[PDB]
Amino acid sequence: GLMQFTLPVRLCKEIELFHFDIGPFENMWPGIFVYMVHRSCGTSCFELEKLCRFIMSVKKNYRRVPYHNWKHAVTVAHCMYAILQNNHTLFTDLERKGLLIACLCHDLDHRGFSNSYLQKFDHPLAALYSTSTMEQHHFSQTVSILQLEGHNIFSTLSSSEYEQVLEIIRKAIIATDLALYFGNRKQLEEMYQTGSLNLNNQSHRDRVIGLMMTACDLCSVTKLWPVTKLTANDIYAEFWAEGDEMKKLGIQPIPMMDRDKKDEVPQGQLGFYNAVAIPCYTTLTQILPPTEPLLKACRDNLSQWEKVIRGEE
Ligand SMILES: COc1ncc(C2CC2)nc1C(=O)N[C@@H]1CCN(c2ccc(Cl)cn2)C1
Ligand SMILES: [Mg+2]
Ligand SMILES: [Zn+2]
Repeated sequence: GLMQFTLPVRLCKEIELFHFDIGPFENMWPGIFVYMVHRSCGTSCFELEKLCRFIMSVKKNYRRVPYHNWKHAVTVAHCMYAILQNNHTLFTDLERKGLLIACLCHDLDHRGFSNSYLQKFDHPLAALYSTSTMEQHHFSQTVSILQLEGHNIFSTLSSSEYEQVLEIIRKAIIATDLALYFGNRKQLEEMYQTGSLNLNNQSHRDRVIGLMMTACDLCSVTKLWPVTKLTANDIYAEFWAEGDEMKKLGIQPIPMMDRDKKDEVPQGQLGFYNAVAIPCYTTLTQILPPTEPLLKACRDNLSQWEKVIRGEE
């Protein structure tokens, strides 16, 4: 009960900032996550014995892939922590509980392949889940791990709070499917501008949490340039492997995924920043003004990519 996690002074200060990097020491990531839960939620939210056992079963079920790995889980959970701490009073006790867990679990058992490649490969998961294939699998994996003996971090909730938290986690994980992002943001855009956005409306909250999940998921584009630049390599390592596997199925991959077309990457990042990232953090900033630092960092990085193209790096 009186066992807190503390961090060294540099991490203790930097962890509160949106652009924090969790560092290369894997063995510190669980403590960083429990630190964030204790400050976001309270030292009482979860039995520590059960949280630690849940955290380590989730780590085990992330694979050794270049990008969709344990480091991504904890990175995405940290961005959600930053959003929740910068927007104290807007979120319920259950929402803070659910969303940090949703983020840590959102890519459970990712193999590094898009939903597209699963469908062209004709993977069993594509027969089981026609849309949001991997995301339905990740939520499935979350429930499986919650049901292991000794792993049920929600055991002390009432029946109905338990059903509320699992519903929050399911919608939050489905929202990380970028194919659903475009429509979600366009609706949140219309609703903010026509003045109809209402946070007491559950279906509006659902949409707003969805956009938070997209924002945390893409948070690589909101770090300091040297972190953003080095993560891009990990992101492209998966893309190119997927492109390689498309060629094995006899399908020319889109140039983004073709490792012969590396020249085209800086322009690929422009496209992605303008079409996805900038609009995402814009709408988020309009709805939750204290998340502006994400939009500012994202614009800073757009400009760094513009510099790469102009040959200035
Ligand atoms: C060039 O792509 C990227 N570069 C950097 C990062 C960093 C945030 C990690 N992420 C991506 C990305 O998620 N691209 C994905 C591939 C292209 N994008 C897309 C567009 C429409 C639909 Cl329906 C699906 N996918 C998303
Ligand atoms: Mg995902
Ligand atoms: Zn992710």
